[PDB]
Amino acid sequence: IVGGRRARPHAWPFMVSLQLRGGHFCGATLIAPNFVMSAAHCVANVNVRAVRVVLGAHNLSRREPTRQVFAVQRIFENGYDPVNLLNDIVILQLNGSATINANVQVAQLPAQGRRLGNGVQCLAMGWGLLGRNRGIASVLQELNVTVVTSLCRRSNVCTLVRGRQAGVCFGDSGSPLVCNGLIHGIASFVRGGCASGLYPDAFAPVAQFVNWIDSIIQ
Ligand SMILES: *[C@@H]1O[C@H](CO[C@@H]2O[C@@H](C)[C@@H](O)[C@@H](O)[C@@H]2O)[C@@H](O[C@@H]2O[C@H](CO)[C@@H](O)[C@H](O)[C@H]2NC(C)=O)[C@H](O)[C@H]1NC(C)=O
Repeated sequence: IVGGRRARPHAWPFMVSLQLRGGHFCGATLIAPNFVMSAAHCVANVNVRAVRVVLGAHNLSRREPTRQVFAVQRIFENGYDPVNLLNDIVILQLNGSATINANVQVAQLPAQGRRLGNGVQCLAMGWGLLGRNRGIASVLQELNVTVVTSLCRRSNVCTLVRGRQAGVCFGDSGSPLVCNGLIHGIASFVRGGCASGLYPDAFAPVAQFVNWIDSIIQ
């Protein structure tokens, strides 16, 4: 997240950090006790058994007894196309079920086919780079964004921060876009580099996949 702010500790208890070699590299969302939802490009070419799924985190730079750490046991995709970044969504089956407490909870999702209009106020978040060569974020970041259709495909939900250069950046892939309490997006791609002020950020449109998601998780 470039141009955002620290989230309050555990303000988004569904927020998930995907990790390799002990380092964060993608976000995800908890959609059931034993399932997380991320971008398909995040796990396309990784050792799935080497990934660790970290729930309940806030400062990746510390030790937090609030964390619950899981492995991945099975992958579910839905026609992902890496050339054009279509259907950029995956479901991760965990090696167990999380404990729902203050700092770990299941997110709410929209109805199948729901499509957001221009100007809807949303919130992006993640542990990705802060921009300006400040490096990767330590504490979870959040950013106020607006839904836009200009320079966006109908196969995405895109967002933009009007008037300044801010947006998602490297490491935010897979993170949720929250609009009115529901998860409508999964971070998929930027254009013109991060925080360009020229192109909106593009999210996989969760609403288009809710029937498929249910069929995985009940
Ligand atoms: C679910 O997975 C977690 C993650 O640990 C990794 O994946 C496991 C399959 C196993 O290979 C671990 O050793 C891997 O590091 C498991 O958490 C680990 O559990 C062991 C034994 O209790 C413990 O010594 C490690 O410190 C734990 N690692 C972390 C990062 O917490 C967990 O036990 C698995 N649960 C089930 C039911 O399989």
